[PDB]
Amino acid sequence: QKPWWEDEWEVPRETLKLVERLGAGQFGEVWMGYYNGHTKVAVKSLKQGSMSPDAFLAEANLMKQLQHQRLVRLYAVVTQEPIYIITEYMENGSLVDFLKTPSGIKLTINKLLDMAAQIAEGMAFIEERNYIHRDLRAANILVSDTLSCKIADFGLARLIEDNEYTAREGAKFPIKWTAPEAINYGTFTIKSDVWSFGILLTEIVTHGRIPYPGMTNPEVIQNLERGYRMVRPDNCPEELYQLMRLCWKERPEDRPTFDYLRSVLEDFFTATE
Ligand SMILES: COc1ccc(Nc2nn3c(NCC4CC4)cc(C)nc3c2C(N)=O)cc1
Repeated sequence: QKPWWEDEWEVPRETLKLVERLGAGQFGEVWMGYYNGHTKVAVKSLKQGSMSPDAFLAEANLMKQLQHQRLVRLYAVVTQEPIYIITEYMENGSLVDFLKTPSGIKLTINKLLDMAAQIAEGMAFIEERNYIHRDLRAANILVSDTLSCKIADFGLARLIEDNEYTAREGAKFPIKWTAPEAINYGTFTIKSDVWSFGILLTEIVTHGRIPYPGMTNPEVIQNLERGYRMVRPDNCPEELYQLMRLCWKERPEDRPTFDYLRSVLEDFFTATE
């Protein structure tokens, strides 16, 4: 990269004021704050010694490569300890939480379909740029004050050289959200994200409910291997459920592109008003 003294993303720590802590965890904190007095930003800070700082900053570096309306935008970095990654502030927080607030509860199927399409749109850009996300799920979609959605959390996002990223055989991923090939072989492609997109669609129509209701991970694995897919969620339009099924096709290459998912969901949207 460019060194910190020539990096257009580096800002002096003084330009930032941390105002409200939104979360804390093993590897640091997330705050709402302001850049230069007036500009609302989210600030993620690294707990010294909790993890490699090269590992922490690799998220920012990848976000320098993936700039788009539909993706949470890198705002800046402070590369001295404690290391900050500063990003586009999203006023309604994560999709999984928002769908449960009183504003979320009152959204029509029309608006949920609209949101689903905005997410596919952001994933179509990622697809086109030869990236994969690997952590696609309602928890990693953020919602703006105008009820628009953006992809977030690029900690696991990877650029593909040859269609395929292969994780280490020590690597664990969430069972309900991760395509079978990635769980079984550690192999991820944009088609693994497509599968995750299908699961994410269930979280949208159930207002944030956990996938595969009443099932353990071993039950989900066993069911999938029989050829079953997730039971029809309550109140899921059958069109949307069949779209989910496409994302969950056995062979990765039979699963649709994100551009197709996008166009299909816009049609579903324009036809529900
Ligand atoms: C009710 O408390 C809250 C909680 C969260 C928010 N919004 C936000 N939550 N959040 C994060 N938390 C984790 C979430 C799962 C991804 C991480 C980052 C990098 N930005 C944000 C915002 C953001 N960009 O604004 C707002 C109010």
